[PDB]
Amino acid sequence: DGVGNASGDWHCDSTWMGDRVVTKSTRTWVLPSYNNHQYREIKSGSVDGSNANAYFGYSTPWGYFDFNRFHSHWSPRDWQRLINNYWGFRPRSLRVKIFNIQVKEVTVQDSTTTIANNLTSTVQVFTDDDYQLPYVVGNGTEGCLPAFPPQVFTLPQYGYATLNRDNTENPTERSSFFCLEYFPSKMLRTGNNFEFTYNFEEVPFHSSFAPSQNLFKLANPLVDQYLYRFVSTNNTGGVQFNKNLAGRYANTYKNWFPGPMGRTQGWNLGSGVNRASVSAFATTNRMELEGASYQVPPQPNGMTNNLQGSNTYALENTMIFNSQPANPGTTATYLEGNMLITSESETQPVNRVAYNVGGQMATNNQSSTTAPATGTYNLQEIVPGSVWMERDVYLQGPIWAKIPETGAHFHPSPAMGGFGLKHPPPMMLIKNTPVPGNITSFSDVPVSSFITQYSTGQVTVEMEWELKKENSKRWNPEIQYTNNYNDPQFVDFAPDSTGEYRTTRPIGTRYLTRPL
Amino acid sequence: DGVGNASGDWHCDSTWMGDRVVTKSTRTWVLPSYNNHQYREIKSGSVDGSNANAYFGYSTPWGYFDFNRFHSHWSPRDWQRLINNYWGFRPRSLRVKIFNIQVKEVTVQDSTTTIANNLTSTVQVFTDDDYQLPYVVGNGTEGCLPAFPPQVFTLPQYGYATLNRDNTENPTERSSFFCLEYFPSKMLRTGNNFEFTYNFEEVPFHSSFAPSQNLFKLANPLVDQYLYRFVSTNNTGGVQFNKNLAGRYANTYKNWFPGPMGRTQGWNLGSGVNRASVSAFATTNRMELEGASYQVPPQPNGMTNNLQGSNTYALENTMIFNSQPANPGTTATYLEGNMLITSESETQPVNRVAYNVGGQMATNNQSSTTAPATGTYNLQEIVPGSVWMERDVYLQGPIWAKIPETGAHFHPSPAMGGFGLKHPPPMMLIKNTPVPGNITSFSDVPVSSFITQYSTGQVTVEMEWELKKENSKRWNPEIQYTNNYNDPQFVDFAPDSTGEYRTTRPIGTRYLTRPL
Amino acid sequence: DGVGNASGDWHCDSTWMGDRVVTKSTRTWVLPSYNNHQYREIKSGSVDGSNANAYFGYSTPWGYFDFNRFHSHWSPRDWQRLINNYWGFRPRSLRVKIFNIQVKEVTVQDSTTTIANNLTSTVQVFTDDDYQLPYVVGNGTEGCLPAFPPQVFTLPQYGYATLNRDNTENPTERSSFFCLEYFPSKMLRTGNNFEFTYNFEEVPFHSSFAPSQNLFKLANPLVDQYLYRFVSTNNTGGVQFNKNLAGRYANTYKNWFPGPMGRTQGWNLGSGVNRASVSAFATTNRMELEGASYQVPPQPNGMTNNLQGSNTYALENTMIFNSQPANPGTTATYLEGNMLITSESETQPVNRVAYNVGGQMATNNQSSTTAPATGTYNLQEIVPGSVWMERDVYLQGPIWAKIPETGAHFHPSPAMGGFGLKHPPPMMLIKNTPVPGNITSFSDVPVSSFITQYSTGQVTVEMEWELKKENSKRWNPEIQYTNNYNDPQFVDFAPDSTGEYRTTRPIGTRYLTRPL
Repeated sequence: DGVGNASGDWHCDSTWMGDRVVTKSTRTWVLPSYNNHQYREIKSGSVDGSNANAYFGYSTPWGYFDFNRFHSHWSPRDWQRLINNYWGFRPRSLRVKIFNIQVKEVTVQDSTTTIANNLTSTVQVFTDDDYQLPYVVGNGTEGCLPAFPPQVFTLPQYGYATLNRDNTENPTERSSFFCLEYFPSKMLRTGNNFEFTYNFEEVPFHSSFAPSQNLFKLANPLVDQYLYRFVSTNNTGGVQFNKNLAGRYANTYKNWFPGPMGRTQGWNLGSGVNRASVSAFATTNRMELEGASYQVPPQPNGMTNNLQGSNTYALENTMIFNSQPANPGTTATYLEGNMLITSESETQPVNRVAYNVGGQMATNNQSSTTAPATGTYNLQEIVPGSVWMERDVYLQGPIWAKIPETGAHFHPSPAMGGFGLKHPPPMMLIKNTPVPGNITSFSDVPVSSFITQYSTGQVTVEMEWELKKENSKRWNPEIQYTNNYNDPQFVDFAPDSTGEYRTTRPIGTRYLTRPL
Repeated sequence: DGVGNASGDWHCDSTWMGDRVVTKSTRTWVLPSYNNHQYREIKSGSVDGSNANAYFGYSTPWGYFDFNRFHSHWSPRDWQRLINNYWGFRPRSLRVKIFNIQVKEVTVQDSTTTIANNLTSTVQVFTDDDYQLPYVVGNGTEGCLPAFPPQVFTLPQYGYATLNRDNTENPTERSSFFCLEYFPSKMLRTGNNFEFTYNFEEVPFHSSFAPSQNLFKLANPLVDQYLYRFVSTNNTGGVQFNKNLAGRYANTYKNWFPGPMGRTQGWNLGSGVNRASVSAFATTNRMELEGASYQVPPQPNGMTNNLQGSNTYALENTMIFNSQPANPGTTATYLEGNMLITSESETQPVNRVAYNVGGQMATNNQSSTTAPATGTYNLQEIVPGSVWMERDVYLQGPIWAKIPETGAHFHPSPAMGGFGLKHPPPMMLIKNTPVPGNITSFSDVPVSSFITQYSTGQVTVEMEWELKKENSKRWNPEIQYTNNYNDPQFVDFAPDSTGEYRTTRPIGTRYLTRPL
Repeated sequence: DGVGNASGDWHCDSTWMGDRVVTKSTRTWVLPSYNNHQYREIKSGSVDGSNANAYFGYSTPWGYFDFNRFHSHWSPRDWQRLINNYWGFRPRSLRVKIFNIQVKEVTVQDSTTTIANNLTSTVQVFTDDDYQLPYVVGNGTEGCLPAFPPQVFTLPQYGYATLNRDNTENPTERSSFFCLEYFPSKMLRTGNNFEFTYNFEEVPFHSSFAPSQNLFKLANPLVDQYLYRFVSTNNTGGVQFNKNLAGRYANTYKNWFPGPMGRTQGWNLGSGVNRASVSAFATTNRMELEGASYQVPPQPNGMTNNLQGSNTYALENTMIFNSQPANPGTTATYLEGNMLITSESETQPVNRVAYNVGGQMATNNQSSTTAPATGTYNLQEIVPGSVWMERDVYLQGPIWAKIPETGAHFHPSPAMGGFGLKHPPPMMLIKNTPVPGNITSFSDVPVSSFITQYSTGQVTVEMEWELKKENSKRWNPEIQYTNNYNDPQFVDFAPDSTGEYRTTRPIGTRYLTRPL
């Protein structure tokens, strides 16, 4: 519309209406003119002693809007209301608006650097609706809408890795270059705005409850089974049997089995002792791909990284967040007191402990001359009649991930937790349209000098979430997430004396309980 | 209709119409009177040092029409048009016609053997629509419609193995005998024809594209993750963490995992060195069934048998064709220069290398007195969040396979590649109706002398295929299958000076690329 | 409309719809105020030892939009899709939009030079619909829309040569001066835009296929002709004849002849030896006009500048591009490794080799006392029953050329390749409207001082192309353009580490084959 007329209003709120909740989040963003308006082939050979760090790709002059983290939409109090009252939830729709665009021109005349807004300049915006570009959004990276509403953020630069040759920095003939200008996009001057709507595909509810029963003890403890078990052989070798008694869950016949597991080194936190001076990398779990070895945190779903009351943690099977955002590219050493370390203990009644053996199988054929032998295993995958709980989601964790397009997959549930989608919210890309400097003579060579500038504006994201009601008959009170602190010096989830947002703990989702 | 009137015309063609393509193939066939009009119990004990070669079954006087190979329908040029332009395809319908039947009577009078056509003789034809007979068609056997249209072929004899006892040649009380005359069938004299139509069940498109991205490096290489990792313990044992940086794909948290794998010995081709004088059989991968050991080429889907640029091949995880048809029952030794050896390298960005370890797990519990230990594994099956590409299909490979009827299975994708069907094109059986010789006296004993004869005619198969369009935004050119030869002495996919059809290479399907 | 409202969006895309394809290209342009708002008579005498370099003309303060190069509309991948699947194509319509205009005023106050946009300034635009101005667009000059979308370009200055006297720098009484202000034009301020539509006249499809047969061997090689030939005279002089046999293509009677030819010196590239220290100019092909000698590359259509597999090139009958844009007016020496040298070998089955003799004629009257004599010719023009292929078009080559208006011409097919048009896309001219500086006193003398400024904006061009489908019955696979590189260090047709667009090869159009 015009220079002196706002193109949108500030919407931040949450509205609960029975079985649905609508969250609205608005934030102020800033967008730098990355790579000075050009694409740059980027790459890397081995780094830190691993050719898995090798890659070939491109960086683009584009930035993107990422809102794939629960805290970008949920305030702590709203998150508490959710996890303390519902058995599950799931996203249904999404609406995004970008408005109140302002383009500023920066000039360093004799070192006084003045910032003046350029009224006739534009930004370009488009969404990759058909997923024709590498989808970098569901990979746990930085640059999402901030958790605290007043915080202004910088949009991350869009870049991607394509195929690299023989674990080197070189491309292959199958490496692909994607040109973002080769998509239609809207051009906005200061009076214009941009809007976009989307609907999520049908996905299962996240399970925000914890088993109030152990998978191996579903049988009635007051009744014996009508099934018997082999317990030994007489002095001759004639097999003998005993009836499985009531309560003897060690022997009861079972219908269902725990989820798959892959042993993951257990470490001790707080008041726990560990092997000193160890360098983690060499003994970490790995998976080989294209002739290289990669660490695969947090490991496939199916296990619990820690037992309730225990201080042992299968750290590679854990989601570990920082209690605050850190500078980019830092190599500083962090200790437990600076980290938000999550625990999947709610799942222990059905998910196997990650730092223990999964079980044992028979390793030979017994005979009059050979005693039966057994052997433990450190990994077991999916078997029929298997059941397990997916990783929990957290206020500071990711919401969804794109299921890779290959034509085949099994149980597309994202390892980092959340919702696996075939058609996730599309990439929303934006960039500052280049404005050429004083060019006075012709040349068939592409212009190189550009007036330096950056853009800023607001962004609103509104999401509707469907809720699954709690229909429990438990008589005694349940566990609830509570604001429990002792002799506080500050309020958690609030700005400090300097205005920095403080969050001392990760908030999961499983407080309510349900029997199996 | 009549003796002097043709009962069908020659249809060989292909018609492309947007999202569909219709292929038509006609061929001349010849049918011998197998087993001289009788069923013969067939069997075998151990052979070549393996009781897995033992079997019990029957051979029948029937022949069958098999057209379960891509080249029976696709000409090389049409195959090239397909693989260079589409992201996938799948069969939709099938129509078969058998016509222009001619029955010839052979007589060896004093060794002059004259061939005269018997106008009053018939052939019988029927299709096993309800799958009540052993389905032998999707098992990589010979006798399919020839790839080159002018070639006349012999119909293979129908036979099957039922249950054999304790890996011997003896039957069991559960062994079943199937009598093909116990089905209704059409009888055709020289003026008659036979027609049949069929529709394929809904099946997924074959993926005829290659990942242009590595499964473990989907993250944006310009942005760090907001997740941290355990990297070591201080001189006391207090765990320490580091932020996962941009591009360090060796450490990035991952959402998805590669497909399942089972280590398969890697061998070298061409300019590669191998252990000399080895006898393959003993160290080949195996699976036990009913007290016996079987080789299971080409292994379950999920792996790549070779890396791009590498000359190493997990030969037991490879589809190996001959560059021409060989005589039946040959035991000649073949070298690489006579074989069409396929490579699944297009899948390397998501399928694990078959001749390498899959990865490593933790093998103990670390402690102040014990350093953490890890151990590699040679096989890992399906885990949640797993993704992979099925084996590719080839111009000379099979199209479909029947899913065994057992009431339980997982991801029915045929190991040899193609489409797994519950109700595949039915067996189309045909045989020469017996004509008794000069019988002059009665006997309650079944007649044994029969006028010797064989039949010949044409067969047409028409298939409609649905195509999935390529919707790519890749800027730079893609790889395409091309007729690239240097200083040729002959044209590949053409008859030679003697008329024999020459095919020097296997043509896969994955040339186009798509990001993940 | 207004200052803070965009007047157009970014459209870059391609849409294939059966027999048509629509390409859209948008680019950012910059326009200098050429000649400081005035016309300048320009001229030149002899230069480099040639009075053909003499000319008389004018330079104007106008710039023009040129999009007469295939790569301005086709991306490499789209070009590959075109040439690998169609037998021909042709342009049908064109739509152009100029928008998001920004006019900047430059001021050098004490050497700090500030750039500020002048909101009340205009640019003027008009198209020469009636072709009343010299048409400079179809002459292989620089300044066309860039091949790579993100590249910003400078608009070339409009100028033309009229008639010069006796190969000197002087005008003639017939020399004409054209004043561009003497045309109606639109004036646009920052909120305005300009649009224009055009339809191409009916033109033949470009032939994007290659003959799979030799023009002189169309006869059936298994059958003799019923025509005979004179082969000699007996010892007396009585003529003798022989029947033309099957396959003897050297003697067969022919119905059709190759295209016209004019011998062009052949040079060797790569591993080929050439006469050293030669200065090309003196022995180059020429044509005389108005008392002067001109080089006429790439020579009239009808010949092939090179044979398949041969390293010899009739360089003056070749289109030679640079693998990147070079500065204006450069006199640097370029070697083969920096050039994109094209080859017309696809046409060799019908176009005569340019560096060979065309053939030979009889040069005398034989007699009992004089043996028959023959003589080779170095040039032969059009004869009845002549057939040939026009020059191929290239991704980096021109699309069309204006047919000179003289009232007479033959086969208006542009030597540089492309489409010869009588009414081609009109010249689209634009310039910065002059803004006078501080003038304080009257004078009948035309104002000379002007506020210095330049303009910038976007330009979109959309073209619809009609396609001719490939209807081939060739059995074996065809040749296809493919992204085939060995051990690449960079991706061709992609920006390098510095962002510069790299194109290492010229892509022609003739990959598919058709018989004659």
